[PDB]
Amino acid sequence: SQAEFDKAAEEVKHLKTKPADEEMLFIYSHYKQATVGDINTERPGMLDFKGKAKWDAWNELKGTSKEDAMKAYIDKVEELKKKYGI
Repeated sequence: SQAEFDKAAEEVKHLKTKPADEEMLFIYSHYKQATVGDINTERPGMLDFKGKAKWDAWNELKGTSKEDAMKAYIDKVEELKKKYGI
């Protein structure tokens, strides 16, 4: 399934337009969950709200298996490809 994941990770780089914030966070959180696994970093501080939003989204997936993370990521990329086009 890693092959399909790596392909989706490449195609998502070609979306024709900027997706919604929640779609972006879904892609980010599942990408990290699928590559690193459970969140293992310190939450950003100060005024880095962009970083805080991403950290929190990944944190919410704690406990999700890499296999499930990859599947959800791939399905989301397919969803975005159709919605915004590649």
